Amino acid sequence: SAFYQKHFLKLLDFTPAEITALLELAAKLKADKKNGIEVQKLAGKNIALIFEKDSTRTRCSFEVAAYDQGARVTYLGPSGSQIGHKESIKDTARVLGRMYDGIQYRGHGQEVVETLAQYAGVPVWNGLTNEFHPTQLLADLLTMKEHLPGKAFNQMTLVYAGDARNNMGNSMLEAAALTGLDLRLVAPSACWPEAALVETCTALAKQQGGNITLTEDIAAGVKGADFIYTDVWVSMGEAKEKWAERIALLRDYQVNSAMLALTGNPQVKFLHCLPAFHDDQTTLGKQMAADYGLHGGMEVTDEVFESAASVVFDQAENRMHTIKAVMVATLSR
Amino acid sequence: AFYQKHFLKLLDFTPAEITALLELAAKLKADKKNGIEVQKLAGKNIALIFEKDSTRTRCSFEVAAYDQGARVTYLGPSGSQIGHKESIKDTARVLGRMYDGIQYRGHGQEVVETLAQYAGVPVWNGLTNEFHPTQLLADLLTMKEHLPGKAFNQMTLVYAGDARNNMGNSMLEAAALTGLDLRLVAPSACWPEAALVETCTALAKQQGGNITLTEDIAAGVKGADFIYTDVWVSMGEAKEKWAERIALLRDYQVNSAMLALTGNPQVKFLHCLPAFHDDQTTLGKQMAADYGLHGGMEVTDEVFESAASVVFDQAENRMHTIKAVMVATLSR
Amino acid sequence: MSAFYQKHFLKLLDFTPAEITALLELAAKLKADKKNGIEVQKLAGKNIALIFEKDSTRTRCSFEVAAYDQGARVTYLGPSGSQIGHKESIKDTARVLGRMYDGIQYRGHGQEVVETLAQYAGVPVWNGLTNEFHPTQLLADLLTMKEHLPGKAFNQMTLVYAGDARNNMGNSMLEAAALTGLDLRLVAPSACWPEAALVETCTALAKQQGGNITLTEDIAAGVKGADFIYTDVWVEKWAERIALLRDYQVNSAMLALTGNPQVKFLHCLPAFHDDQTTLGKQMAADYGLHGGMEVTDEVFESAASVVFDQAENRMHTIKAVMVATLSR
Ligand SMILES: [Br-]
Repeated sequence: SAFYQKHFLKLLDFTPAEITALLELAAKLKADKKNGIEVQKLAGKNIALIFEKDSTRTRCSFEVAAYDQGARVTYLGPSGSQIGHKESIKDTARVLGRMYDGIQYRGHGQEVVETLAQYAGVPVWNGLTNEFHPTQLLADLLTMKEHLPGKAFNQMTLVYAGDARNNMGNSMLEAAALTGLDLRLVAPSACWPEAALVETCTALAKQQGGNITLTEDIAAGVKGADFIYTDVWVSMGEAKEKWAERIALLRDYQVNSAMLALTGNPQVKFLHCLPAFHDDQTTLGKQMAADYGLHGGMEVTDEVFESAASVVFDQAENRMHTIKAVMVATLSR
Repeated sequence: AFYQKHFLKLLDFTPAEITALLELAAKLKADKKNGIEVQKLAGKNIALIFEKDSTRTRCSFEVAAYDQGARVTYLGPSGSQIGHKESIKDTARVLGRMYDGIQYRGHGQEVVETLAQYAGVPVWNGLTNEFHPTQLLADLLTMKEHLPGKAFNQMTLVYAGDARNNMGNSMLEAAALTGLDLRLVAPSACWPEAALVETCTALAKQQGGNITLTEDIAAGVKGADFIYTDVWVSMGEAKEKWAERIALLRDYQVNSAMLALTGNPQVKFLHCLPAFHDDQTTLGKQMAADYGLHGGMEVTDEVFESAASVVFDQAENRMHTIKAVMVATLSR
Repeated sequence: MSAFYQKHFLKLLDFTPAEITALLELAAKLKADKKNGIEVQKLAGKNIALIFEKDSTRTRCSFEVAAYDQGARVTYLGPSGSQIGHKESIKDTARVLGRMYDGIQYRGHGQEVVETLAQYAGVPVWNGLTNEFHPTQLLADLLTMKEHLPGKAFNQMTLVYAGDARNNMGNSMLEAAALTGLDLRLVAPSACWPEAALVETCTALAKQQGGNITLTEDIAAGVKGADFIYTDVWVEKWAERIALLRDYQVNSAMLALTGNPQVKFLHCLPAFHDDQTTLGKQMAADYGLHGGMEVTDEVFESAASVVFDQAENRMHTIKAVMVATLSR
């Protein structure tokens, strides 16, 4: 169980038994705080948080985890020039490494984070890159374990519905490759991940006791699901015209009550990394209902999001406990 | 009995509770001045939501937190305001799972009301369009310190300028709870909503006070123990809107002649800040050249710098009263 | 040492040589204490405001980490909206912050700003960089020079700054020689020399301490016998400054001309040495600056380069300033 002074760049750098140990430490740390017996292992330690792109949830998780454990943080938010434009990453890592005990990087390509790791001389943790999002996956795996206790991940069935090509989709293939989940990607074929990545993650997951299924057939795809998972269909970085065709393509794949009933599982739980477009009284939600008929929600309805099946807020809380585990395990012995 | 309650506006409390809160601010001010502050918020994490910037409010919350042993996460203005893309409810519930208390500053009172309904932890209004309670906490403690022998219902407070805003609304609230003799000295298009005026005037009268709205400066300021003002213009509004507000309000500039009109040599000057009193700042120079505003705008440099002016006691007191709010609501 | 309590740190010339030496010995103490896990926090209960009117990741991290190690808390007030003095007066800013904070760092625009904050704050104000002076960097550099050239007093050392010196870095070089007796050479084009009255003031003070200050376009004469070589980034308009300054690049040839194979290289950072960066590929492609700009990557990564010790020592010296001016 030695993560000490290791990096945390992507969940694939670890074995199933290590991810399990990291999750058990997070559950202990979580329980420790709930019971007011939290032992700080990071008193004296200073952490730098590089954010080349904004994410509040990920910042607050790193900040609160550090504070609970007694560390102090410097938040280095977006400043324009990405590292490697004007100044080499080599140079950034060696200056921060002299000064900080640990470095979170959230931003662009995995090549960036991997270079920062090689030169910092201190643990580097990936809060998100274009390619991998291991803190979010950790948090999802901990939530899944808490609500379906006593079952290995290869005793579980996960549905991810909607657009499986985006960065959260690839994380699902990563999750099943390492844990052996029974994974079902319920999406229109235009939004399927690259077939090569699919062939290769299925083999890894098959060898781990699970499978990966890609299908446009919702009623078949979701049978037996323990958890349904979705994310937003569109991006504020594209125009109105792009939204129209994404919504027409994907609206049939909305997680709604009828989808959940198609599972045949009365204890199915619902997951969403957030932010979620479920409330049609927001400014954007009122436009989407008026323009596209999306009353009651988009990728997930308000009824499901607010139902007892929804654990999205346990899931968000767990960002913090899992990130705390990463930092305690890589910075203290 | 502020434990786990919110701080959204002054009239969510009784006079005796506000009095209890002011005496706590005084104790925590004295404890820090004497070097014997007791950290009550150690282990607490606080989130500061700033949809609009205000360094005075940010620093007051940061230093009070830090003095009490807490840690803070400052969420500055960032893209789309809460409730545009993501539900207020969702922001509330995610923050509440991670933080022990939340400060909000930005837009409508309904935003901070929703945050408080769904966060599960105390939520403190650091300023909305409609109310600004922590500022008025500081002003009341400042007033008590500078007239320590008088009760609030023995004091006369003039607020001059434009009162159709969160400051005018909060003056009314404060008068309702303390019995102040409150004069809003302003043009008639600049008075707060009649309904709120009516409600607070009846309450002020029961606490031994009054609320008078008038365009008549000389009668308005007669007897003032304190004169209070704020800037006439918000940055980012059109040039025509600056020129119409200046034309309408410049007669209500707090200047030496207005202080003299009180007949009170002891009269003191308050201003929530920032203030436009210095015609040598870059903006001061543009307003002096364009509108003739030499000597300052809503208040003159002479008044601002004079012994009458207690604006920086008032700024410090932002921190101490905000500390009492957090201490009172986060610990028992 | 309590002679420092409640003082400002606006520029080196506000101090005596003995006082500068006191701040360095404290910096070395605090650095050795950290290395050994025996740092004693002097700043518990203290809150510090960092006014950054211009971005500087190195200066900010140094101040934050120094604060945190000593048990203080910080409020980073970075760039947002209008600068101090545009809408609100410097004085007003100083008097509000001074009521809530135990000290104020300022970084950004002119020296009159930091000086007005210090006049009115009522608490210690530290200059983290103005257009005219950059004293915390020079402290870090002085400590770095003493560490890598141990058995020598400052007035027995020869330091060269190469590049553009008509700015806060040349000005502060002048200050450091005036306070320590360095044998200081500024090796730069004639259009890149600092103001003459500062040169004159500092040249005498330096002579009273056993050193000299020399300004020359002549590189071989300028860098002869140097113990250290220092430079900084030179920067259309870009093109005016490159052609003017590229012959003053610090490369293997320039260090050879010192005749001192123990010469060390200093750079305040950030540095343009890597020609594989987005900017570095554009500068090689468009101006023929292969292998770097004001310092070649060969010098930058050589055993002669001590830039990352210099950078760490930003923190230790900023720590010493804040400990000496805040704790009685
Ligand atoms: Br902190």
